[PDB]
Amino acid sequence: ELSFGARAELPRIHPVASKLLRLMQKKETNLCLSADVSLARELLQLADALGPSICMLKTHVDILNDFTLDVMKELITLAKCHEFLIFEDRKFADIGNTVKKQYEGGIFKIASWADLVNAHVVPGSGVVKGLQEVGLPLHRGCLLIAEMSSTGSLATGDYTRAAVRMAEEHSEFVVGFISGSRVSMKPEFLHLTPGVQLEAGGDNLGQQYNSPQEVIGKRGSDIIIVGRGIISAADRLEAAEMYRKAAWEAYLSRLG
Amino acid sequence: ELSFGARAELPRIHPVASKLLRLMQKKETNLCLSADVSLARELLQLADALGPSICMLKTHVDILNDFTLDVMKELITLAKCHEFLIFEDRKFADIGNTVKKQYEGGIFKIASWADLVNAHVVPGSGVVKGLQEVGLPLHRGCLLIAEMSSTGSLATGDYTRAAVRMAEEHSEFVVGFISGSRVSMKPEFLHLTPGVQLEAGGDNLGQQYNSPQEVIGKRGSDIIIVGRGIISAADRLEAAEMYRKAAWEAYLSRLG
Ligand SMILES: O=C(O)c1cc(=O)[nH]c(=O)n1[C@@H]1O[C@H](COP(=O)(O)O)[C@@H](O)[C@H]1O
Ligand SMILES: O=C(O)c1cc(=O)[nH]c(=O)n1[C@@H]1O[C@H](COP(=O)(O)O)[C@@H](O)[C@H]1O
Repeated sequence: ELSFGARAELPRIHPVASKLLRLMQKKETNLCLSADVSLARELLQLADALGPSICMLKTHVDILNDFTLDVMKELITLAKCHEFLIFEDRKFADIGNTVKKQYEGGIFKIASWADLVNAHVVPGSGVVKGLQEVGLPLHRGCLLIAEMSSTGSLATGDYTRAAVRMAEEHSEFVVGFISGSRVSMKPEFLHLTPGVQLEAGGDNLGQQYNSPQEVIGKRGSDIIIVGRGIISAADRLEAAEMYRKAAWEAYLSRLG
Repeated sequence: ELSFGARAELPRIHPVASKLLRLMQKKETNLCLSADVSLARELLQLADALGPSICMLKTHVDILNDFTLDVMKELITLAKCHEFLIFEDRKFADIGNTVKKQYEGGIFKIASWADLVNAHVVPGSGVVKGLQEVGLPLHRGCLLIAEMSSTGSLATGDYTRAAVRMAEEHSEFVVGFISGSRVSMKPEFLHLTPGVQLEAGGDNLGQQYNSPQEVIGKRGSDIIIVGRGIISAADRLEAAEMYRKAAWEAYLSRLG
């Protein structure tokens, strides 16, 4: 098993994965903030204050009541200043011809500002081929959704294996997974795990939580994605630091 | 087998399904236009000219370069005038807590103008529960994606059966399917089938085509969804009429 810093140098590493792994090692963070807010001002204030604590800020641009491309410009300024990637959690899941347009165009122009996006594998590999036609020229990366945190998820068994094959066959663009665990044995791929809180529980709409120690330490994932565990806390900076320290020590203890 | 007009009166019919089935029978159309354009002016000119020929206009609001809520007000005026449903093909596919916000809020406010949306079933039934908490109060309907037209689709076998169960267990909100065929034996549910052209072929990104006669007549679906077969034609009105007559006759001939 290699450190994040050594994985950043692997022969087959994608440039976006390398950039991420280098700043994870530099900053001692494997925390992705899920910035699940409706106000641009709150998004930017969280990005600025928590930027030093995170390797990545995950957006849902389509829930931002006051989205503009200028808001995204300000988010990029903060991402460059504090050194984190921007991940738009759009979950592309249509035919290749459609997702190419959804990624490049419309009002969001996601590819213009998102380092990373993700896709469901259920439509077959055309979803990746469509995205990669926009994303490769724009030097972007993609994550494939191999496992899901929600109750009744059908992303199990052969489905998860199909996601890993699709990633490993599109390594020029696919840099890793949304998963609950290590699903690829190839260290070039990132594993990002949502459904994370320090305490046991869930929500009223099928979300299930596991701890940073469980998903990084026992299940072998790389990065925790945390929304409400941070966003609903009074002091979001201290909450981010709690999650960062938990995920980082779980990673170190797996390394030995 | 019942006519569209008789299905509109079934005891367990959803009001949105009933409205659709009545206008299908009245207008002799089971064609859904896939309005896959980037200009509001082209969207509205297609909606006005093709409105009489269609039961439904399917949008991808996120590929419109000049989206505003006032464009959607103008589309509703045309939908009311010509009598067709608006279906936003958003393919919700996240945890319930997230999709509720993606459906109601952000820039698009999809639930405010879309009669129908659709969802992938891969996250489990929380995706439907989250949507239905916005959609039920707003008297909307939802389609579940049981089968997909694209090469390598994983929406087969047990996955398709899971989509049908999830629909039949959420009948207060789910009114049917995106599918390639009849997948439910319950006549209250609508089957809408994309991947339709008169000629054999596909696209360069995994789209596969079947004819209206195949999907309505042999495979037992209700509605054809047609994009490029109409949109790329010179005379989009005549193309819509050719698809409408094909789908309608295939429906009549299965009815006997
Ligand atoms: O792609 C994701 O990040 C995602 C996948 C998944 O399996 N589960 C999951 O919860 N998510 C997202 O991660 C975040 C979870 O947030 P919290 O439950 O508030 O921590 C939400 O924004 C979800 O949309
Ligand atoms: O949900 C859909 O309508 C959809 C599902 C599917 O399995 N296949 C599919 O092609 N679609 C959509 O239907 C349209 C097909 O357009 P054409 O290939 O141009 O006729 C596109 O807008 C797709 O996003």
